[PDB]
Amino acid sequence: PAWTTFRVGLFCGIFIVLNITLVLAAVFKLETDRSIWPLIRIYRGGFLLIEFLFLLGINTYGWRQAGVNHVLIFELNPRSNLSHQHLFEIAGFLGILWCLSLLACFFAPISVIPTYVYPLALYGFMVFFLINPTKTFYYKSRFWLLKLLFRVFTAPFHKVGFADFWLADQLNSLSVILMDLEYMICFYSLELKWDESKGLLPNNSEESGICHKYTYGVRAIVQCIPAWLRFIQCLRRYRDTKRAFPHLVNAGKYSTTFFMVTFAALYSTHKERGHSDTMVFFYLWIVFYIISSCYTLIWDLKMDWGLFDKNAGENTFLREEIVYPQKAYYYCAIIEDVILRFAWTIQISITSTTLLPHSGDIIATVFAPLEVFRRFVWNFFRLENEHLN
Amino acid sequence: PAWTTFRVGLFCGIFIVLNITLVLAAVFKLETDRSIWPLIRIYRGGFLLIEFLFLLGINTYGWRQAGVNHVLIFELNPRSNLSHQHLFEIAGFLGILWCLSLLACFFAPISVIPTYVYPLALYGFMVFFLINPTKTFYYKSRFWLLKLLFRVFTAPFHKVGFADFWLADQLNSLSVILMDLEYMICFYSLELKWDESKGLLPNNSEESGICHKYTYGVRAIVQCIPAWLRFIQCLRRYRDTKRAFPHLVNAGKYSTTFFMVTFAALYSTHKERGHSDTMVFFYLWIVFYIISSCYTLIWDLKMDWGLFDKNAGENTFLREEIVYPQKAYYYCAIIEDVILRFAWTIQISITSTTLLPHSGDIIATVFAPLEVFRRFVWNFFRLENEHLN
Repeated sequence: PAWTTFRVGLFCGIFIVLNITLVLAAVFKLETDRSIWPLIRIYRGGFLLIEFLFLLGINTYGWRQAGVNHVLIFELNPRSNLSHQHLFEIAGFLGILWCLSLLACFFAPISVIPTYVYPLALYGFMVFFLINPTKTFYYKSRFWLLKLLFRVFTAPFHKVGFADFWLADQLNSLSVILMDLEYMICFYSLELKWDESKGLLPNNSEESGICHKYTYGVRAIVQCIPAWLRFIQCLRRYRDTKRAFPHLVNAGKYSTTFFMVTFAALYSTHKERGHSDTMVFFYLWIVFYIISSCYTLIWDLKMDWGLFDKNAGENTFLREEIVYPQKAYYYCAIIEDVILRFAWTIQISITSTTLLPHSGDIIATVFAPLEVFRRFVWNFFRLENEHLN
Repeated sequence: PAWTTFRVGLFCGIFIVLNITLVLAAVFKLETDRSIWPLIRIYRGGFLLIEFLFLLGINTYGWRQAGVNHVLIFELNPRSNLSHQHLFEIAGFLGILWCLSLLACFFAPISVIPTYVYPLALYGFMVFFLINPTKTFYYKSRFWLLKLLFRVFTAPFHKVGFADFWLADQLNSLSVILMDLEYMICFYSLELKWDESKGLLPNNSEESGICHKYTYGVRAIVQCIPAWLRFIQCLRRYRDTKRAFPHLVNAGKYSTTFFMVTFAALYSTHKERGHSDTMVFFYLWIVFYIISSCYTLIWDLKMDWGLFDKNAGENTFLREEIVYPQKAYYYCAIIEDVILRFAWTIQISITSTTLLPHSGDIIATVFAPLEVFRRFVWNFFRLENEHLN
């Protein structure tokens, strides 16, 4: 309707000006010697979610105006569905909270409320928005999201539909949200002593932010818990359907991530700690890593997209399939996937094992909004196939 | 359409955040000893226009959803008219320029561009938006506005329709725009010497901002030029129609303003300058002023609104007329007109003759966005009558 589109504009406009204010405050009110990297590592876990939901608004727009008819296969109410403006304005509104909380971290108010609470105000109000019991703030759709999350986070005993699989593949590109929540727990165990001045943005002494209980231990577990839940979900689909080719090949592309991060974590804890003879010892686990990324890339480009098949494919479109529901321009980007799958797998190796600590908050902070854009491309070119198949 | 409503939201959101930034910069980046009053007296002539156009968006909304059918009597194309969102987003966009220019006056950029140009950038880009020759930025409607302004500012030889009269009555509440343009000419003749530091916001020495050529002279002419053009326009309607009661009574309510400001200006220049014996000498010209304001108020409440007539009026609505097109709530406010007509006439006496120089930039700056709201109420309760009569 007109009010929802007006709220889309209102939240996008407030988001644009507060983003410009964020850039201007980061440039002309830069910190003297305090580390900005804990602030980036906490607020990245909100920025990626908001960018995911804004790109999901573009995703629902693309499915709406291409004959995808996503309400048939998501198992939704076709009379009362969620249009793309509703996702746009939810993404905008959460962006307003994110920008206001980060401006509160920059421009600190009076000394009664220190600067550390504002990230908890951000994430707590996002959760309180999510589990609002009976209010009108998306009662129908968000409780479907909560039941979906309950069925996804408990992978056994629940038969997977499509929306279960779809959002379990959405956690595959939003693993950094769980990483940043775990880092927020680690940082607030590090700096619960308030001093009433700076909870966030500590001094140039990092106070051992890389040291914790079970170094490269449970951090890899919080890393791999989306890949693990999607692996067990695909195994439950194997227990139900008992069809080999769409399942065990699909289970392999997350078992590869489960192996790769674990082997890179043992590399990371056997490089700094213990015998540092691993110059050729884990050189095989970068060729295995290359195979484990090309495996997911070929799976991403051949069967969930169906994107080039010489078996009953149209001759003049080697790029695309036999029949395509997207229009002629905005082509089926194999390039934006062949680069950003590599970017995602470099990043997922970097921001968990901390191979490069000097670049662990720049490479990850650049490549994670690019891997969200890769997942944005994935949504178009997977639901051009699920409607067809 | 959806894109225009999205732009309404976008411009309203950017306007809201830049307004909050304006308040925060005026509070926490307050001037030490520099006078803020030239800055207020220049930017009030943009703020009143933008508030007028935003309230005109609410006006077209009110005429659209009450059966007014304003396209019949404005002599417009009913297939291609201007909806209320278009006025909302034009008002929003000009608000974006106004807030950006005033933030440029607060947060000054580098020394190549001084702070004085930004008001000329504001008003020059507003004019360049207005007289855009062939671009798509409202080609159809704004050239109708330009031909309307050419027919209004040249009152003889042009037969008045309704839109001519309507916008000539819109200059009756936007006289402060002409005052602030004249003050901008006076201030830039005062401070054309740049010094590359502060064109706007001079030091506590005002450098004789009340002294000019023909003190209380041509300033009263620029004051009374909307009332004068509406007076001659009503006289041309008397030359055409030759009907006495809707015309000479209508001519009287602007001849009263033409007399009142002139007599108050001679009071102002015979109080500070010359013999200051006018303690009872012009005391009759505040009772005459009271009669000259009640004359316009009774004209505003009896015949252009028709708002209470015991001759063939409905019995249970003493507040309203026999048949009313607005719905039951949001009543026909005689109170918001009986107060704000007085507020407008206090203000129009203050900001031209400068009776109270210490309150000449606070009383005027408060009461002029209230007189624009009075004109906003006038638009509803005049076009509830012109459709009926």
